[PDB]
Amino acid sequence: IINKKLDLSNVQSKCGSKDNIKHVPGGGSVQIVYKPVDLSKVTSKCGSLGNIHHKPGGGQVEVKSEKLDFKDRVQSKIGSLDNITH
Amino acid sequence: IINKKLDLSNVQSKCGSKDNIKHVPGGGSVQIVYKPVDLSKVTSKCGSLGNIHHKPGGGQVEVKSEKLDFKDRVQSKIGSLDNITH
Amino acid sequence: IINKKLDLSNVQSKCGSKDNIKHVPGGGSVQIVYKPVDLSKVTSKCGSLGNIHHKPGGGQVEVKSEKLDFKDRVQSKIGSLDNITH
Repeated sequence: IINKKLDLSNVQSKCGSKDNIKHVPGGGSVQIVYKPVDLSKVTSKCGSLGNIHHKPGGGQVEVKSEKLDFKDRVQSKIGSLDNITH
Repeated sequence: IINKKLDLSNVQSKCGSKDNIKHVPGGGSVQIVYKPVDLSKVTSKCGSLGNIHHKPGGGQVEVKSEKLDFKDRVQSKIGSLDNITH
Repeated sequence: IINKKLDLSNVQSKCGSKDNIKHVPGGGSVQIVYKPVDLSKVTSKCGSLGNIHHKPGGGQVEVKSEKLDFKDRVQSKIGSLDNITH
């Protein structure tokens, strides 16, 4: 037996997975979970008088509330969330 | 037996999966989960007086509320969410 | 048996996973979890009078509240969240 390898790889495995995300407001509330999973391989080669511009966009999340009024009671009653049992 | 490999690969496996995402507001509420799974391989080669511009767009999420009024009670009563049992 | 390898790899495994994220406000509240999982390999080679600009965008999260009024009681009553039992 001869076993020979060159492992020049890039791996993401089970990344960013099985997140349990809950937002349970009375009111007037923001939850942002920003969770991209990105694998980038970039091999720019630039000779002579060339130019390479490598400027791929990122994620933008904008939430704007200009006016927001609650004129009576904001009320949450929670007995539980998300039960598990075995 | 001779086993020979060159592994020059890029892999994402089980990434960004099985997320449990819940939004249960009374009112006037934003949940953003920004979760792209992106694999990019880019091999720009630029000789002489060439130009390469590599500017693919990113994700944009915009939420705008200009005016929002609740003139009476905003009320959530939750006994549970999302039960599991074995 | 001959076993020979070159391991020149990049690995992320089980990273950023199984987060349990809860936001349970009465009102007027922001939760941001900024949790990208990023693997970047960059091999820029620049000869002669070339230029390489490598400027990929990052994540931007902006939350703006310009005006926000609660004119009566903001009230949360929680018996529990997220029970587990064995």
